[PDB]
Amino acid sequence: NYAPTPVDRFTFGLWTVGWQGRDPFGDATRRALDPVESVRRLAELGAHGVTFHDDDLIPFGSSDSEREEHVKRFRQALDDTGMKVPMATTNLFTHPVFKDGGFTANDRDVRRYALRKTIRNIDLAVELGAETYVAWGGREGAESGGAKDVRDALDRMKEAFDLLGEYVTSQGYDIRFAIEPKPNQPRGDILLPTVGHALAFIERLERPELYGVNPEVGHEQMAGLNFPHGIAQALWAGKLFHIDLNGQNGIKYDQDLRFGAGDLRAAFWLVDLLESAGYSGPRHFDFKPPRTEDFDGVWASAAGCMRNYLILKERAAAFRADPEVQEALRASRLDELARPTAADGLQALLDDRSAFEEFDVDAAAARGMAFERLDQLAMDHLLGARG
Amino acid sequence: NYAPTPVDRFTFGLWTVGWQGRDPFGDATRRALDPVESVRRLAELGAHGVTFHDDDLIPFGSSDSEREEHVKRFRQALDDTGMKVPMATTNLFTHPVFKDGGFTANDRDVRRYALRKTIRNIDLAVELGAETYVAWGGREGAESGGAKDVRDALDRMKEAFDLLGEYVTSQGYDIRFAIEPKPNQPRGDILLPTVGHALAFIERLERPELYGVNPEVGHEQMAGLNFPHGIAQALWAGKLFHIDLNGQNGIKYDQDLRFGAGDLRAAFWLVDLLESAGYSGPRHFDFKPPRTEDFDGVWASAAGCMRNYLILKERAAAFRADPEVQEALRASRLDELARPTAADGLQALLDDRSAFEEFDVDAAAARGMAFERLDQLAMDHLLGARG
Amino acid sequence: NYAPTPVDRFTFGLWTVGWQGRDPFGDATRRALDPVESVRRLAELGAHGVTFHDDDLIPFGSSDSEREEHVKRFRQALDDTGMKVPMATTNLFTHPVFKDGGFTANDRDVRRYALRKTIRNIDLAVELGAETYVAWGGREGAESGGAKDVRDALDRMKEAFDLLGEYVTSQGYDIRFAIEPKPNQPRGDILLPTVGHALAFIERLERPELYGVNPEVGHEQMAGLNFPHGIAQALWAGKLFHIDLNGQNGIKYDQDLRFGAGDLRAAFWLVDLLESAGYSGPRHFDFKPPRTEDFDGVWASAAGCMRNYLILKERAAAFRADPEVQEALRASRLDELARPTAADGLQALLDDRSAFEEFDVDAAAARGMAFERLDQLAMDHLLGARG
Amino acid sequence: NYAPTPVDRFTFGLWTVGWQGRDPFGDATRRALDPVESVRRLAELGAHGVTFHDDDLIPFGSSDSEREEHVKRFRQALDDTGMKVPMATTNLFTHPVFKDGGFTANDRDVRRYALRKTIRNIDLAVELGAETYVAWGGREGAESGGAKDVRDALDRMKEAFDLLGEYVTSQGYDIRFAIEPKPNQPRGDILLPTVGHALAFIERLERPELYGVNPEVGHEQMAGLNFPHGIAQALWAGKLFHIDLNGQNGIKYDQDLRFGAGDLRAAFWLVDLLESAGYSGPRHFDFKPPRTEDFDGVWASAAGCMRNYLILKERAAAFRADPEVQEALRASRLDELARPTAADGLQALLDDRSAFEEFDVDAAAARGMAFERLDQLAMDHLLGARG
Ligand SMILES: [Mg+2]
Ligand SMILES: [Mg+2]
Ligand SMILES: [Mg+2]
Ligand SMILES: [Mg+2]
Ligand SMILES: [Mn+2]
Ligand SMILES: [Mn+2]
Ligand SMILES: [Mn+2]
Ligand SMILES: [Mn+2]
Ligand SMILES: [Mn+2]
Ligand SMILES: [Mn+2]
Ligand SMILES: [Mn+2]
Ligand SMILES: [Mn+2]
Ligand code: NA
Ligand code: NA
Ligand code: NA
Ligand code: NA
Ligand code: NA
Ligand code: NA
Ligand code: NA
Ligand code: NA
Repeated sequence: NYAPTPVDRFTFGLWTVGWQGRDPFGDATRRALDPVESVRRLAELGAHGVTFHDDDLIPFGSSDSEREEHVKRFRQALDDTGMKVPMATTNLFTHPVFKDGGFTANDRDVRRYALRKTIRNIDLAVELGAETYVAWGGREGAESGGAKDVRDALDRMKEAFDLLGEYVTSQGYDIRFAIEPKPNQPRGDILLPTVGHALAFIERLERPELYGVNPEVGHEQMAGLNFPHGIAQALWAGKLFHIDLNGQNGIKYDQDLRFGAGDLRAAFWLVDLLESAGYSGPRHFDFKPPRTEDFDGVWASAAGCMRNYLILKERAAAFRADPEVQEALRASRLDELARPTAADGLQALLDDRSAFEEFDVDAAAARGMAFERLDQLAMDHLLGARG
Repeated sequence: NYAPTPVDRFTFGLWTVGWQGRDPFGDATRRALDPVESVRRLAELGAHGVTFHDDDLIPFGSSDSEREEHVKRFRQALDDTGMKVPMATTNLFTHPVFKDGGFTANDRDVRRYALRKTIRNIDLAVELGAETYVAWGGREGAESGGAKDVRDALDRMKEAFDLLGEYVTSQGYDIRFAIEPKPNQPRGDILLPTVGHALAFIERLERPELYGVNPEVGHEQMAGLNFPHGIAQALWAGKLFHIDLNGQNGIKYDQDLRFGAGDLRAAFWLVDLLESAGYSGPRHFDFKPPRTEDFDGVWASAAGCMRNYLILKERAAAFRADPEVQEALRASRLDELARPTAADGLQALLDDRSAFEEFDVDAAAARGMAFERLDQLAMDHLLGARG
Repeated sequence: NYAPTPVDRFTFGLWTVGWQGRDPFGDATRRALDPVESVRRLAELGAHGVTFHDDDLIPFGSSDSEREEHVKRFRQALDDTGMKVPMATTNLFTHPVFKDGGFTANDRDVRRYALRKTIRNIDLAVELGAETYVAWGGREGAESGGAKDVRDALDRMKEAFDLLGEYVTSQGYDIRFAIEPKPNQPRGDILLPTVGHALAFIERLERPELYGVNPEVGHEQMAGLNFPHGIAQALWAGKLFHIDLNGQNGIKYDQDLRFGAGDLRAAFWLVDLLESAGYSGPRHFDFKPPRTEDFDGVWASAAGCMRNYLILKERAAAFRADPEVQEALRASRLDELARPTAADGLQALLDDRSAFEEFDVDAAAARGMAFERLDQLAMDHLLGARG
Repeated sequence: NYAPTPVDRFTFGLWTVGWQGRDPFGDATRRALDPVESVRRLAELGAHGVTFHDDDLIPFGSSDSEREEHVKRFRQALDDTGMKVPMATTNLFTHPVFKDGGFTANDRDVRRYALRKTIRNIDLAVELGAETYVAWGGREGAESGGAKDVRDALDRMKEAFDLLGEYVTSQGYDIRFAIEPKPNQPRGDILLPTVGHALAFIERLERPELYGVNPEVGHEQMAGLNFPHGIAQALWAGKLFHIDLNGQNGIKYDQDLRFGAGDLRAAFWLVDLLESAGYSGPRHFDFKPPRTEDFDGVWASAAGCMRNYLILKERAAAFRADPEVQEALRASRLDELARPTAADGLQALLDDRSAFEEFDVDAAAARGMAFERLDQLAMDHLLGARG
């Protein structure tokens, strides 16, 4: 039961199942995986595709001949399995040169290098068929207040993204960018810390249509925010170009638990929203099998990501299709929420005594919302305990 | 020392010093204050002005004659003291009718009433000379996932703000709106939970120039965010129309401590930013003297808000003016951060071997940022411990 | 399905279903309930009993004749329904006199009054058959560092609890005390902020056997802690005298959501632990139907507390009884965790080359824990998705 | 000004200034330091001593001859500088063998090895003159609920600490143990997550007098707790055997900022408490110079730890010595808090009409606490802004 299919579009970063287990306090617990191995094993589990940072696929500093051979082997694995590459990204965070940032490093020479490193990988992403190019600016930020003038850093961040937009336009590429917010870690505070901040920033770019967000479940939860609500705002803005699925237990370091772990009810409401809205992008997992696990546990954890999505999809669909739930939604006036407040227009509203002088505030206030019964129907559906 | 002056533009809500001390677990500890008393006492402390919700100035449900008398007495107090009213707002949160929201209540009749209540108070705000009209949507949100379709709620929130913009335009008013984010409390999650989300929303309004943000120190800190960074993004966007100053100890219920309490170093960096950027708006305190205090403690707490701002202003100015700090800022390349990455343009960057093939990444990575010495100069300046 | 029974021992505070909906920003949305009404309605839902603060049952300041009549009516309702009263507590937080504390108020006269108020209610609790007397010191703490010397406050807190222990011993009562930790709210920081701090404090009382903890799900989660882990430590110490069940979404104000809401997987692991350990005390709900609800929603929310406990009990029992789970627990070495490390004794351990010189650390490190497969079996059992 | 002296007893872990800068997302930015270098540089800054994990001083897996040479070189550096070694600890977290724990690993063979590794290093600590042996169980815990039975793990943790106590007793050593709590990171939840939980656990050991706590500023703040309050409880219990000083910005990953950074006012109240209580132990810094820094920044950051302690010591002493503050403390009844509630005894309290029938609750409730004026005097003293 709960078998992944190609139409599910489940994807995984090479760096997810390939995470060797090094953490702030501990050495690696697993050997490095050849990307070819990961492609073949993920395909066997029913995944649709993989994603990569440049330096996951091509060791940093590789010669041109080494780069060609790494890509050739990877493409053979994709061809052997039918796996796709819908998204790629740049590693602008691991190498010491990026310790104060890539696009917003105080040193101008580093900013220029970061752009050139990204541009090289955009070309490769396009060659591999990627539709989306993610940017997670994990080193953009500060540990102290004097170190980073945020207005100047935002100017540099806009300049960088504008140059990348000019680049893809000039090459006729169809790829689009997706900015991944995170509030902190590894910097004390990261620039563009939430979906909202990233959405706002995009509106000030020269070609805003080329940019959207890549929100990650656990990152919004590191600020204690409601991830489904943030996804709703991104969908409302037309900017949900990609998504990173995982689990997180609240306000901690970025745990990258398998999807469904962490906040299970938020996972339910997320799946309900994505499916109801008809989100058509990859269901991408940015997760880490815990370092306690051997490779059998790696593949079990990856399989669990997909399984949990599919269970939640079933339960959310059953919730929405249940005539008792539909009745409860009407009892709670969800239908009214979807109607305009004043399609009659401002003057009619100003002239409407039923909206002021003749509005019975105490009668209105007496009406219960019936939200608790609705939420218990949702719980019963999630748990398969209807009756 | 540290005496407030009119040019400081310190303002206070009537509901701040007037808070009677009722909390989720406790009854009021102080009697209600007449707004006239608060105006006169705040003026004696050196405040510039006050702000109000409709229902702070005019008891809810007042007749027209009662409304006139309350406003007349208030205006006499303002005239007697020289106090100004730069901002006003609507209470769309206390009355039970607003239990599921004002502008985004599921019930359409409530949404219409909320708009009419706001419009009536915009007229009064203009009559009192207010330049800014704040909206804190404290009841907009949910405790459960099925209760609120966030895309529909954002449609209703946009409709409401668009109608208000049409209203002020039609009346020829110069007032502008400032949306106040908060992540949670009193709703389990509040819509537009951070500065970023509010900035993004504004960009989708029909007349975006009429709307900005009113960020509150403690509200961003309830999501664990860096308040100075968020203010920098608002300034970068041209949207810092007003600000609420207070203190908060991290991720808790909204404490509304006096300004300078809570995160003292964030208060320092905030003042540094506001002064450096030339922010010209009110320095408004949205705070609550703790319920442990009698009225002498109320006025001490209000005086402390202003005193702490002025101490921090002095220390931040001394930091920025110190030639040793200026040298440290250059050592940390803050000057380079402010220079364009690639004013030479995209093609020149692509052709520049110094940005890629000839970039010595290991030499760059070896350069220290010297951020710790800079931050210790900042600490020494804050504490008055230079030497 | 999932029908409560008397052996379930589900109990509710009068103040839970009786919460009128006043919050930091909003007036009451529901009328006050007569305790008699609550007893009868809860009995109809299958509850076992209720609990009370003194001032929930007897209005503060009541005369002796008024007190007798309130108790008489309540006892008739208990007799009419078969409902029990297993626990009672004192309100040492609502009245303004307690603004700086009860037992740890700086004012000595207030500390003495708090003790006398508690002692009067202990007598009533015993008359009603209560086995446990809870103390939640919600006003014990501070908003500022100079206001409360914590060593002195702990001396006063110990003195108070020691006097109460002397009192019950002198009267021959069998009741025992349960201290309820909370980290903050309504004070900026509350003394004894977690289960651990309360357990440690108890060990320093004169008669430690008379005192245990009353942990509350949401309170430990307000510090981001693992509630099942804290309950395990309380059980390990022999100190889980009572428990408060509810839901919470992380690090926020105390939400008091119905049990099962908030962190659903933590609710699952809690029920698993309580049932596995054979906890025999009340399953008490300290929750608040949201103020959006009318009385039908109040009773739906209360019913949901019990329903969710019973669903989780079923799923946890099925998890533990599943031979595949039992095999997975052995694969993960949970059996070894339960065996002594060195029952052979210290000298044998020191002499055992297999523990040092001949321990193959790399072979040990290569063994996977298989925790992810175990956790996915747990997820499948919780969701009723085995297959 | 603010020059460290030997009587200040400032100490640093080898792993602090020696941190190479590897984080969850980034490679090392600094070369490894020879411990001899660190001893000499710290001595030049005015430090009193260093501390070490076994594997900081002796590379893991060293032969006996290699171990002797590493210790000999280290001791020469200590002799050359006058530096002391007051504390040592075991690394039971870096090596992959410890991925599920040391003392509470599910695998019994790992638990036995962890004990033998610790015992070997206790012998070395004693040879170097250490008075305290710290244990930070960073791998004790879980990412999932089924992986770790916490009651069984606490049994194993008690068994381990009891064996270590038997060991030191049998060898006649004067060293004592200090358990270092942390709530999470690197495990999803860590056992003994706070000062309170560790204090409670110690009370159940066979020889409780041999064990205390080593609280760390940032670790308690990762649960949003008040670090000065927790230190007060440890002092009240007689269990503050050692302390780790650093800075933290709230509920995040463990930042290990220099002391004084992070929550500056909590640092002030901590120093006030340690000095007022006469804490006589090391002022030990467990911090990490940010990876942005070169070695000059490492030493600047270490110097800043000591400087900030000394500034705060001066300001706290001036606060306590100021006759205006002493008057404010009396106005706030801090003197009464330190007096017994009922030295007259229980029967006298029960017979005292002034404690109940004749207690004027409304007159008591009207008295203000004057805490805001007291706290503003504290702020003025911290900032050197008295006047
Ligand atoms: Mg619709
Ligand atoms: Mg500039
Ligand atoms: Mg057992
Ligand atoms: Mg004393
Ligand atoms: Mn992540
Ligand atoms: Mn991601
Ligand atoms: Mn606030
Ligand atoms: Mn505000
Ligand atoms: Mn609670
Ligand atoms: Mn409770
Ligand atoms: Mn730490
Ligand atoms: Mn430490
Ligand atoms: Na700039
Ligand atoms: Na979209
Ligand atoms: Na709509
Ligand atoms: Na602006
Ligand atoms: Na005392
Ligand atoms: Na127990
Ligand atoms: Na055991
Ligand atoms: Na001590």
